[PDB]
Amino acid sequence: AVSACALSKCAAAANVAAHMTHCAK
Ligand SMILES: [Zn+2]
Repeated sequence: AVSACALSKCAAAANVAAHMTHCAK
């Protein structure tokens, strides 16, 4: 979840899916 993203800010419009697509650690 972009809200709990481990790395810097993801997506350019709260696109969590775009984030989790590559963020899961
Ligand atoms: Zn992320």
